[PDB]
Amino acid sequence: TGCVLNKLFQLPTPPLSRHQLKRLEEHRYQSAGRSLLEPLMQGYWEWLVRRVPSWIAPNLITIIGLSINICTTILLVFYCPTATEQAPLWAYIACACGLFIYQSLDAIDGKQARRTNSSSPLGELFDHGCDSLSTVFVVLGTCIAVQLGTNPDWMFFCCFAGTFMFYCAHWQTYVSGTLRFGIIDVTEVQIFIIIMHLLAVIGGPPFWQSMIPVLNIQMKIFPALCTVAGTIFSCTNYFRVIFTGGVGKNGSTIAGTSVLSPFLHIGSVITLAAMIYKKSAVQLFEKHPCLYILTFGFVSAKITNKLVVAHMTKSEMHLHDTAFIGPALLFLDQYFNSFIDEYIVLWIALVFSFFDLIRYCVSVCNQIASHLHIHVFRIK
Amino acid sequence: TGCVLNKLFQLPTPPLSRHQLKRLEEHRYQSAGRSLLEPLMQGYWEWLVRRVPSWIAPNLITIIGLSINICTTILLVFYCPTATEQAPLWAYIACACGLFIYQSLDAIDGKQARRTNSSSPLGELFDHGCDSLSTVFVVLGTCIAVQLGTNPDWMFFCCFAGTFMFYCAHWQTYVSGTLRFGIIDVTEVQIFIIIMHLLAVIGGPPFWQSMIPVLNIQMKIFPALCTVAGTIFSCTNYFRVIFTGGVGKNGSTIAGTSVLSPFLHIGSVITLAAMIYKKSAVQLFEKHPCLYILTFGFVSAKITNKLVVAHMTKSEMHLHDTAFIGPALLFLDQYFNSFIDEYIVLWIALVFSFFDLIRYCVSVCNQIASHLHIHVFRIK
Ligand SMILES: CCCCCCCC/C=C/CCCCCCCC(=O)O[C@@H](COC(=O)CCCCCCCCCCCCCCC)COP(=O)([O-])OCC[N+](C)(C)C
Ligand SMILES: CCCCCCCC/C=C/CCCCCCCC(=O)O[C@@H](COC(=O)CCCCCCCCCCCCCCC)COP(=O)([O-])OCC[N+](C)(C)C
Ligand SMILES: [Mg+2]
Ligand SMILES: [Mg+2]
Ligand SMILES: [Mg+2]
Ligand SMILES: [Mg+2]
Repeated sequence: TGCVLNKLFQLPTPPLSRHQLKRLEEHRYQSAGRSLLEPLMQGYWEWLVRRVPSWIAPNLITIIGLSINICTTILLVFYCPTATEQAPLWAYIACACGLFIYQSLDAIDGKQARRTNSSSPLGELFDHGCDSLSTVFVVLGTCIAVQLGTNPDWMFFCCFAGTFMFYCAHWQTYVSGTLRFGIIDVTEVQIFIIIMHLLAVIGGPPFWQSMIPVLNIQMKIFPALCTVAGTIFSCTNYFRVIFTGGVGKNGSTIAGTSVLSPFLHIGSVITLAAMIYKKSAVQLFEKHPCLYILTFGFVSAKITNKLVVAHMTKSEMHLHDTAFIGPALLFLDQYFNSFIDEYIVLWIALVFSFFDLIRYCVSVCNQIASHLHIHVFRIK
Repeated sequence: TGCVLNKLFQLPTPPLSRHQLKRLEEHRYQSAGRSLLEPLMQGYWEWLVRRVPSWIAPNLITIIGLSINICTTILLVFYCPTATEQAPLWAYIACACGLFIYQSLDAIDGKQARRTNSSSPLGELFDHGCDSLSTVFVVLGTCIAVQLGTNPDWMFFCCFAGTFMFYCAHWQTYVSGTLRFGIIDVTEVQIFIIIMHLLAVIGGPPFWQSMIPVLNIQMKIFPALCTVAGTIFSCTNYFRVIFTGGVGKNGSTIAGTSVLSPFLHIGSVITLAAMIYKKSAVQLFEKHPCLYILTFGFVSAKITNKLVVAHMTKSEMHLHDTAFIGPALLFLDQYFNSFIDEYIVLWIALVFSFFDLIRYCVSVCNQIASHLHIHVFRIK
């Protein structure tokens, strides 16, 4: 049983060459910046990390957070598959508490890693790889909490904008070699989403459906407008650095590739999602938005994880990836006038994309661990 | 002017690494077999090659043949763009004479190369690369000569079957390391096509439209049926060797890749052509068959040329290639309910695919020539 499962979760050929592997050992973490709310939260996270026993490995801490976040959001998706129903109030509380636990466990893992001298490139790759999956669930859970499914175009834009900003942060890191935090960053966004779930508990759908008298727009559209405002601010900071901050030869990226090369990958993901949405004869996204977001979210998360790998290995990005097979199944089916029900194809695309993501992640983590002679979830 | 044109016909990165280049020098031509009509034709070709002066380089001989073949077929396409009209009789004669000149010039180039001690890997790569382009024009010219445009499904099958058999011959060479000639091969097929053009001169459309009394099928369908019969025979010889003749480790190909890997490339070409045909709302192939065959013919010829390169460099085949961009343009347009007229897109796809083919061929030939310090069309 263990032999068949192990063969299932690794690709037949190793994804990284030995030369990238050697170059990965030379990586040194560099960040430059400070968010607005981080210094107040620093005292809590410094207190919290001291209470954690020294035998818990970093990669085990992050995955506990993600599992809590996944389970609470999947339960919420189970209650509200079209994002139009009202869930029991405790489900939003569970997501609110789950995200708070996630944020607290995430922010202490690198501090714990330093305290126990277990900082390693596996931990850094695993963290950003875990953050990439969690972000998909955060934007989906938020959209359910605000019932954004009644306005699919706003739901489509906001969910894919959030994944694109998170991708752009790693794109900025791929260009400049340094993770740069803005004035409004992950800390403020996550805290705002936690507070938003409690107003959804207190006021429900009637509160969210009320009209803002001065603008004659529904208040429910305001977080989506906040997402627009956030997108301009976040893109402006990243793109200034994208055009001026290339550390490679002749101002290229650190890998020596064109500064526009990551755009093609995330652009293809967003474009495929937009074509399949606007061409669907059965209005697949409007009837099944959570299932749709999860399908393309796993595709987007993997493409982000390849960018993290491309950063960590100082390698080019190949546009051709198996992650696009799932969207292509949806794409080919809709091309033949939906000969199979797109809902069935979407489930097929979901299951494939999930397993393909898991197969990649397990194979990369095991390969790095075998090279460094460390265990992923246990400190020696 | 020369600098801008030179930048246009080469890719920014060299298509072959130095290690493939070194391995290319170790290649030694091996063939095993004899066609039925070749020994009678051998005396003519041995006589003909002795009349050629020793200063004409091999690669210059092949390209003169191809240019004659291209010009006569393109003129025929110009007179009969839907393959339903009747051309002047001299145009079929010109194609008949042009193909006869082609065959005679092709068959003597390697004999001339041996006589002048100018045999080189550039010549072998250029030859099969030239044969791959010529075959597309031969099947198209044949279909015009027999007016197969009145039965598009037969026209589609026969043209793509011929390209697939030619691909399969190189696939067989990629598997077994040796070019193997059948009892019915290129010599018999080309001579049969030459004779067929003269009956089209003598009898015209009324002859070709006459019914075969015993079968109650039109006689015009018989060459297409001959193409079916030829396909079974040719595939049977190639596929027996494909399953038993792998010289690589554990019976794999000589490059160590799966024996099914070339199938995906030619399969994708044939499948894309079939999807675009059956989905076209304007019946693009039925109104414009020659333009359609030329578009996908250049795509197919390039994919064949990559297989020759993959053979000559002992390398794997990458499925991702720029050759598919042109078909994808047709494919994306038809997906959006033909927002642009597919005929305009087909011209765009033709021009792109032609230039992309020419760019690849010029870049590969110049790269090999620079490494071997030889000139492509001149003997020192
Ligand atoms: C709700 C209000 C709307 C807009 C408000 C303004 C938003 C625009 C502003 C933001 C600009 C900054 C870019 C965004 C974050 C990327 C930063 C990054 O590198 O990732 C981080 C991970 O990320 C996570 O922790 C997971 C993401 C959680 C929420 C999802 C973010 C998408 C935005 C959702 C919004 C739309 C959803 C709403 C639905 C309609 C880096 O992780 P780390 O640094 O290794 O972690 C430990 C270190 N730490 C302590 C420093 C963290
Ligand atoms: C018309 C009757 C229908 C069917 C009849 C039976 C067909 C089935 C049987 C054939 C089985 C054999 C496979 C086919 C040939 C591949 C061999 C190869 O390696 O390529 C050769 C090149 O090829 C050329 O010279 C160009 C091709 C010319 C005609 C196109 C062939 C496609 C079939 C069109 C038919 C459909 C079109 C009709 C439209 C309806 C190798 O070149 P070479 O060896 O380096 O050249 C010099 C050496 N030489 C002297 C040895 C040559
Ligand atoms: Mg963290
Ligand atoms: Mg993190
Ligand atoms: Mg020849
Ligand atoms: Mg030849």
